[PDB]
Amino acid sequence: DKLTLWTTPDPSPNCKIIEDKDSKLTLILTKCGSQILGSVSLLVVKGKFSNINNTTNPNEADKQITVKLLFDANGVLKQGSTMDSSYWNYRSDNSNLSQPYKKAVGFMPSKTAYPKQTKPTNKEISQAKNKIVSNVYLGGKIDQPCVIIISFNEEADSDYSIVFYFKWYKTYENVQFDSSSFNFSYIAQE
Amino acid sequence: KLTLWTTPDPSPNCKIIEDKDSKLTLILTKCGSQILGSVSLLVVKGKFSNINNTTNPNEADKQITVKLLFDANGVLKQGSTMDSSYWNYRSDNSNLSQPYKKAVGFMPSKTAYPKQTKPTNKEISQAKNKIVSNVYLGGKIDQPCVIIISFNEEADSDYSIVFYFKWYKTYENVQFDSSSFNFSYIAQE
Amino acid sequence: DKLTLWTTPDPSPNCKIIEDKDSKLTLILTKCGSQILGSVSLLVVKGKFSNINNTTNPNEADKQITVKLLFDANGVLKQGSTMDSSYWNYRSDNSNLSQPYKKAVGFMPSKTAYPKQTKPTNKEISQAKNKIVSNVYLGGKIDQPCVIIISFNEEADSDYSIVFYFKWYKTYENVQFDSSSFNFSYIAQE
Repeated sequence: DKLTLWTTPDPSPNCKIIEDKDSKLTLILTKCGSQILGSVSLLVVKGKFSNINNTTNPNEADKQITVKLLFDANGVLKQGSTMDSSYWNYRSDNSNLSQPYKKAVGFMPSKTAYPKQTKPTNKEISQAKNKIVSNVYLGGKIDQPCVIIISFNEEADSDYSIVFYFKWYKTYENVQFDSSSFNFSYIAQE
Repeated sequence: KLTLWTTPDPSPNCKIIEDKDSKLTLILTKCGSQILGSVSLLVVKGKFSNINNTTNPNEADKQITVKLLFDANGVLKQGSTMDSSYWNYRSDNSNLSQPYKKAVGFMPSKTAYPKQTKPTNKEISQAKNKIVSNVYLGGKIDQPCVIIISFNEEADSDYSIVFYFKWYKTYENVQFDSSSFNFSYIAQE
Repeated sequence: DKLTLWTTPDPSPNCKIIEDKDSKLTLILTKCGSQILGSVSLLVVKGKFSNINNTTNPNEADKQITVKLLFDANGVLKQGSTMDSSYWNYRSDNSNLSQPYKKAVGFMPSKTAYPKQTKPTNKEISQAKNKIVSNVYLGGKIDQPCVIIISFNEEADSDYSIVFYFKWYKTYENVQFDSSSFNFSYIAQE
């Protein structure tokens, strides 16, 4: 079938913000022909970001988290991605031999919608179209906003990329990084 | 693919304060492992049909909760805010007057959105079963209202979808009429 | 195949805000049965909005953009739409400009979800449900917000319409109108 590429709904820790498996990234990608429908949430279970305190840790580095998914020409997740390979595969509809996927180019962000940028800016080429910008809410609390920026194909060192950038502006005291669910879509490569 | 909905223009089908005082337009479409949803709420009778927070300034006068409660078969339970008058599958090639096993495919996943026990465990998310954003009353940018959609957090039901609307501004003669809000969630199967 | 109607993912200039072909609208509409899944972004490549300066150009008309898509009873784009029809077509295995489509009623916003309003507004009839109201971010920068209002079927002289209204409040100084990607959905006519 191959219409869902995901972490499953409840992965074990599968993401390295600071240390291996310090966080759980839940990511579902569903193919609806020419668009991928996504939903992402991030829970930090260990380390400074599992109990944010920006009085104790007041630097810019203490107020953001970047999760990078890097893919090769076959749409396979590359080593060096923030998310590890423990939970990343097609949803199975039958229980016959389980193998890592070899091809998911149909799940990749379009290279023509979201080309790689060169650093001489030109007014003819968008700098925004490959970004989705909004807020998520830590603990699902309205008074704990966190900006999310999802960027497509902006990593120079991979064929495709999906990057989730989380940055908060408020000084949080003893707040676990735990983002409310964020729904999004993008144009598929094929 | 398959759609469970109120239709696009239900008659009043919701009880905020009194029977059929409001119209909830709710469309759920199954797309693989996800449900794609859109919701809007119009209050046609009662205090919330003409919000006036000078006359009604209490906290209870500045929020609306719409609860959809479902049983183990994905059937809408009577105590839901929305009544069963407009809640059925979109007419296909074939017709059918009841939902049951097919309804569980529209329910929010219990694995994605598990119930929480006593004092919460820091290894289990509190946030992932919530979508938090803004809608705009009358579709007017200067009339924001927070929306929080919560999945499966109602203790006495197998599944739930709850739409919480809460505003901070003091609205004067503003009908509760929310701009359309799009969302998605992980399906039970 | 007839599940995606789009601008192509990388359109040449296709929009007249002020002058012919001053802007590139990227718009993808994908049919998922009863709902259309959309994503929109707008880059202005010529004219004042290609380098917004609201100190130089301080008036209300200098702080908003309207893109109108007007459709006939067949779902075909009408003359007087902001966008050109040449590259507005179904996605197929043919990636080149081709014969215009004849019918796309299945992509049109529902007349029952989004009826035209009669002059006496009525508390029984929603004024909001045919609108999606949010923010997009110029250049993908959280400090450059822009309101977006998408309105369905509100243009009096057309069978269907999708209108994208962009309006900003900040005094931008030398900021290209370049909107971050905005994801939305609406109820299909059939």
